[PDB]
Amino acid sequence: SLSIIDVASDQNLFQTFIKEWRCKKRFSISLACEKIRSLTSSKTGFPIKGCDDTLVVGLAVCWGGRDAYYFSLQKESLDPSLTLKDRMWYLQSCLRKEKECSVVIYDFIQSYKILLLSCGISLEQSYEDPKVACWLLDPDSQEPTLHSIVTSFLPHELPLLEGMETSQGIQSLGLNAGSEHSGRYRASVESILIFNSMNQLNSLLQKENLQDVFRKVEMPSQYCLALLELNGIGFSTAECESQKHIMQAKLDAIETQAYQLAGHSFSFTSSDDIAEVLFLELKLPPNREQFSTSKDVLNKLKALHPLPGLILEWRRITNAITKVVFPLQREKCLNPFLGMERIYPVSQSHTATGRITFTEPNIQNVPRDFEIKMFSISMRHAFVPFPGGSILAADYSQLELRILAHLSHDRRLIQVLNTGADVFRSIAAEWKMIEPESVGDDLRQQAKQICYGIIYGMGAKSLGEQMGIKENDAACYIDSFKSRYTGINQFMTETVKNCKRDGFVQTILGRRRYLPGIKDNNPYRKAHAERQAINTIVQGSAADIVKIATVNIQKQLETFHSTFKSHGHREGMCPIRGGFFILQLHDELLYEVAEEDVVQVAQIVKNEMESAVKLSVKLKVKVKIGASWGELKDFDV
DNA sequence: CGTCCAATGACAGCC
DNA sequence: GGCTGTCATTG
Ligand SMILES: Nc1nc2c(ncn2[C@H]2CC[C@@H](COP(=O)(O)OP(=O)(O)OP(=O)(O)O)O2)c(=O)[nH]1
Ligand SMILES: CN(C(=S)Cn1[nH]c2cccc-2c1C(F)(F)F)c1ccccc1
Ligand SMILES: [Mg+2]
Repeated sequence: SLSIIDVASDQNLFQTFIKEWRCKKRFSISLACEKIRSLTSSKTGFPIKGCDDTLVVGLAVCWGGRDAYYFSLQKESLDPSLTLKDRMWYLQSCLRKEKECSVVIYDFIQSYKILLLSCGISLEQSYEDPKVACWLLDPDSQEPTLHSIVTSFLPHELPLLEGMETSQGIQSLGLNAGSEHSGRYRASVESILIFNSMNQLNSLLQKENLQDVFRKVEMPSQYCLALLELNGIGFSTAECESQKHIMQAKLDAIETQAYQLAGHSFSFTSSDDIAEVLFLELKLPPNREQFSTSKDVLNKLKALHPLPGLILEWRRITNAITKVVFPLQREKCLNPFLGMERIYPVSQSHTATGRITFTEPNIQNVPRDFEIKMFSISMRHAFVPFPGGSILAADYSQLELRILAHLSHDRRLIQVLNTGADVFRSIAAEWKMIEPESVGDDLRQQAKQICYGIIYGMGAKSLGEQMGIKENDAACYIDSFKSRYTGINQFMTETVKNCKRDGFVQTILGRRRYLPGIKDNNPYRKAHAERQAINTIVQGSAADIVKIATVNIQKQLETFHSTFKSHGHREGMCPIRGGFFILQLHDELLYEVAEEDVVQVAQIVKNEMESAVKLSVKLKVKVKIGASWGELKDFDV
C-alpha cells in the first residue's frame, strides 16, 4: 500500500536517501505546510510570508511507486547529528543542477516562491506542473484540483484521498494549511499522486504533440510569472491619493451640477431615482425595447439633455475610485529591501485562448488616461519603479493583425502593415472623413474596436450601433471589408470549415481549443462558436508569441547579468541591477529596469520580441521608457 | 431569443 | 439579507 519514509530520522537512512536522490533525473516534491493552531503544539519550521500563522514543517519526495520520502524541515530530528543546517545544505544540493533534471510540483509558482522566501532555496531544475498539462489538453476545462487530476488520470489511487476534503480545493494538498490533517501525511500523499499522474499526463501530451510546448513555452512561462509575483510592481501612495482627490473633487462638481439640472438631489447609485428624473420629470424619450438607465440608453440621450452625459461621467469616475483606488491601496505592501511600497498580483494562466491575466488585484484593468475638465486622470502614474530606475514598456504594434495577415496570406493587409501608416487612424480617417494626423486617441480607440469587431464577426446591427449609422449602411462597410481583403475572408471561411470537421482549432504552436458548439442547432450558439474559432487562432497565437518572447528575454537577462533573478531573491539573502518582469499586458511587456541598464535591456527586449517567431510579416516592436506606467515616452534604440 | 473575442470583480438589485 | 451577474474596466 502506502509507505512514508522519514529520511531525517536516521543518518544511514538519510545518506541512502541523498545518494539515491542525486541519481534520479525525475522526481516530485510537495511542501508540507501546517498552521500554528496553538503555541503548545511545539511545532518548528519556516514561517511563510503573508501567512505568518503557517509554517513549512517538511517536504515529501517521490520518484516512483507508492513510496514517499518525507524530508523533515523541523529543528528537532530523531538523529540530532543531522542538524537543520546540514539538511538545508543537502536539500539545496539536490534541488539545483550542476545535468538535466525534472521536478514535478503541483502549484509550481507558489512552491517556488515559498521555497525561496521561507526556506532560502532557489530551485534550479526543469519544472513540470500537472495543472498546466491539464490546461494544455483542454483550455476550457475547470481549473484542476488534486481530486480532479486523480479522478481522470490516475483513478486507481482514488481511495488515497478519502478523509482529506481539501483535495478538491484547487490549492495543493500540502500547501493548504487550513486542513486539520498533518502536513507530513498531506505532502506524502500528494507527491505520490502528482508523480504518477504526471506520467500519464506526459503520455497524453506526447500523443497530442504538445510535449515541446509544455517544456519550452508553458512551464518556462510559469517561471517567468513566478519571478513577476516575487518582484511585484511599485506603487506610489502619494500619486494615488493625489488623483483620488482630483476625482472626488470632480464628483462633487458633477453631483452639484446634476442636482441643479434635476431640481432636486438624487442617488447616482439608484437607477429608479435616475429613471424618475430623466423619464418622469425631464420627459426624455424612453428606449424602444423600458425605463433603463444603461450606457446604451444614456448615450442616445446625451444630445437631448446634459444630465445623461453627467451621469455617464459620474459612473466612470466612481468606478476608478471604488474598484481601482480602494483595492490598490488595500493590497499595497511595504518592501523594506527596496525602500518603497509595492503590489503583488497573482498570475492566472488557465485561460480559454492562452492569455495571461492577474488577480488580487487585476493590474491589467487599471484605467487609461481620461480627460477631466477642471487635465487628464492617469491612474498609471501611481505605478513607479524603485528609486534610481525606469519602467520599460515594449509592445507589439498590431500583433493580432500581423498574425492574421500571416495566416490569411492577404497581400493587401501585409502591404498596409509593412507601411508605417497606422491602420486604426486610417480607418478613422475614412470613417469621419478627416486627415489621419488629426485622429485623437478616443477616435483611434473607437476605430480599433471597429476593426477587431468586424474581423471577428460583428454583425451589421452592432456595427451600426458602434458607428452611429443605420444598420443598412453598416452592412456596406462589411461588404467593402470582405471585398477589400479577400484573403482575410477566405481565411475566415476555411477556419469555420476546418473547425466543423475537426471539432477544434489550433494556435500557431499546436494548442487545441475544442469548440463542440460549431455544429449546434441553435443559430446563436453555432455562430458564437464560429467567431470563437477565428479569434482563438489569432488571439491564441498572439499569446503563444508573447510567452516565447518573455521566456527568451528572461534567458537573455540571466546571461547578460549575474545579478539577482527577482526582488525576492535579494530578500532571501549592492545596488539594484538589471531588468525585472513586473507586468504582462497581453501584447505588451513591462520591466522595472535600473537606469544604468535601461539601454541594454531595451535592446535585449526588443530583439527577442522581434525574433521570437519568423512570420511572413515583420513583428514591429516599440519600446517606451518613463518614470512611471503613465509617463512612458518613446525610446528608439 | 441572446450574433466581435478574451479577462477580473465590487456593488446594485435580486428572486 | 446574504447571494449572484451585471455592467463597469482592460487588452
Ligand atoms: N476582439 C477584440 N480584440 C481586441 C479588442 N481590443 C483589443 N483587442 C486585442 C487585439 C490586439 C490586442 C492588443 O490591443 P491593443 O489595445 O494593444 O491595440 P493594438 O491593436 O495592439 O494597437 P496599439 O497597441 O497600437 O493600440 O488586444 C476588441 O475590442 N475586440
Ligand atoms: C470598409 N472599411 C475597411 S475595409 C477598413 N479596414 N481596414 C483593415 C485592415 C485589416 C482590417 C481592416 C478594416 C475593417 F475595419 F473593416 F475591419 C471601414 C469600416 C468601418 C469604418 C471605416 C472603414
Ligand atoms: Mg498594442
